[PDB]
Amino acid sequence: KDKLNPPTPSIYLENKRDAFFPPLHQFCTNPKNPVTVIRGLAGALKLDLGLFSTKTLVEANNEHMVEVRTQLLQPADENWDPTGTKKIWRCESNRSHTTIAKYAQYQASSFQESLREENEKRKGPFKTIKFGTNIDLSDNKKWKLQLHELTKLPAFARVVSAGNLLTHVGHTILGMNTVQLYMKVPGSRTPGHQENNNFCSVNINIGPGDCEWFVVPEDYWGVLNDFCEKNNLNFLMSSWWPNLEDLYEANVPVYRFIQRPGDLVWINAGTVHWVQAVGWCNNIAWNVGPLTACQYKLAVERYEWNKLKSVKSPVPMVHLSWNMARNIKVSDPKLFEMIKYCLLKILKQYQTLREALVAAGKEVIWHGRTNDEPAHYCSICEVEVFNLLFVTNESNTQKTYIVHCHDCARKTSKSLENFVVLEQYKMEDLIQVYDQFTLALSLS
Ligand SMILES: O=C(O)/C=C/C(=O)O
Ligand SMILES: [Mn+2]
Ligand SMILES: [Zn+2]
Repeated sequence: KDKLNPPTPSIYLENKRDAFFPPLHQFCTNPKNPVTVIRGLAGALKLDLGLFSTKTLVEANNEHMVEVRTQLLQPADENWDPTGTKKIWRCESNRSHTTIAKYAQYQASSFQESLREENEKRKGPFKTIKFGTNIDLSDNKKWKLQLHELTKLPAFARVVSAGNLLTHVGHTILGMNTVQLYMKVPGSRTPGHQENNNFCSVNINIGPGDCEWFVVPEDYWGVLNDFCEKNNLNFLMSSWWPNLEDLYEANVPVYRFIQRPGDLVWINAGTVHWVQAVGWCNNIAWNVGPLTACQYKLAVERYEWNKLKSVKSPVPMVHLSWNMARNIKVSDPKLFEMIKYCLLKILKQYQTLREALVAAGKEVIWHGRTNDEPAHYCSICEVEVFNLLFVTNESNTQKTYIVHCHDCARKTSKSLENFVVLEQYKMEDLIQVYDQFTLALSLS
């Protein structure tokens, strides 16, 4: 089917007006567009991509950490087993560390070397390549000029903005409300994945080479999950590179396109994607959470799905929901009904637990909270723990406050005799927030 090769939702910007045009924003966050390619963005805005060139990065922080993925240089859009016998989903992607300076040396000498091969004139076996990924650009002191340049983007695509859910989390979520950098050679692959908790993502290619993108709409993610399971792979945790022939056979539509230097790629919520470098280039990326019913729903879904799969959620959706209710006027009836629903559920579960504890003679200790204090996760199972924290007698005394969830505390200490129950919010206070959370009127 031609419908299994859909056209790419694309927008070409000429100038700043195009970039700040409100219908651009609405196009990207529209659930019907799994991905939007904003062509000419950097030129439209006069973004200095040079601030992110390898030469500049080395000059700025040459000993900065780089996660190295060592991969096979695979042909086109395929992934073969090392023997070259058949196409498989699993990717070879071994991990190590290096520095910007050392990777830069490899990036440059890789290019020089292929120039020489091209002048040598005239199934694998496949060559090995290294991909510099997930470089952490959160530190404003080390990256002042780089991060400042990205404030020139229209508000909806910025790392920080009043309409960004990840800004309302109220604390750093590394790589999500901070910028990540990628340094590449041809064939460098970001394997198949959805974003953390299905949040939208922004990716800008720095150049000078191209990247090639593969995108599958969110509502087909279960088909891919089955493929992973049938091929002995964890959809969330394993490295996999889809066989396009498998997908076509399974009637899954695949968006395919080229991202050129200065092109911004908008990945909508839950959109499945994988990427390979075509030439030598850098990319930068981060997440954004638009205030839409769709984004909140998909984020909640992945949050719950992550519990079943024993995988940590980088976004604390309980902490976030209360912050939204405290601080955001919500005018979309659907989104409002979703948040209200979640808060009511949280509240009921918390009240239920609290009265189990009180009825069993367990003391609830008032503990309160520092402001801008992150959400807490269970030190054992890594589930988010909200409000009632379970801390051992010893950690309490030592004031190290090492957090456990209720189930993990119980599993260790049958009657919780080894724990204290710390409470970060009065119930009256949470009831108030919930009762004052009502639908704001907007005519938009
Ligand atoms: O490899 C990259 O540049 C990006 C991957 C992603 O944004 O998902
Ligand atoms: Mn991604
Ligand atoms: Zn736990």
